[PDB]
Amino acid sequence: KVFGRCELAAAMKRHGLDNYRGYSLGNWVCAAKFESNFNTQATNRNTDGSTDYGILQINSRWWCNDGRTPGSRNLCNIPCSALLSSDITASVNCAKKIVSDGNGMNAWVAWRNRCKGTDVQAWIRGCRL
Ligand SMILES: [Cl-]
Ligand code: NA
Repeated sequence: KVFGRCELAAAMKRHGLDNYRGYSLGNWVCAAKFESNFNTQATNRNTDGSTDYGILQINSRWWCNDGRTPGSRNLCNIPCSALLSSDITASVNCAKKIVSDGNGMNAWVAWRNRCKGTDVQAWIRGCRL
């Protein structure tokens, strides 16, 4: 599913992302835009053999099981395919675990390079929230 910007904002807000660990809604929408272009079905393979999955591009090295990342962990306790669903619940739940792990949203490379220190509120502007 390819989300609308406001549609996703509303979805994330409902799932308890707004201000989660201090990160305003705009940060999550920004991260999603640049990680996956709001596409739940986005996948990207990394040099190390791991794969990133879904709207927030969560990585199979630590967070989910895809059966093909030797010596990886499954800290979210889910198959990586569950991160590709039209229902963002699994991705949200897992992102909450990642952002609580000490490094905040810095775990998302696109957030750090393209959202951090920017006017992220702009990503939810005009939305009925
Ligand atoms: Cl933080
Ligand atoms: Na894994």
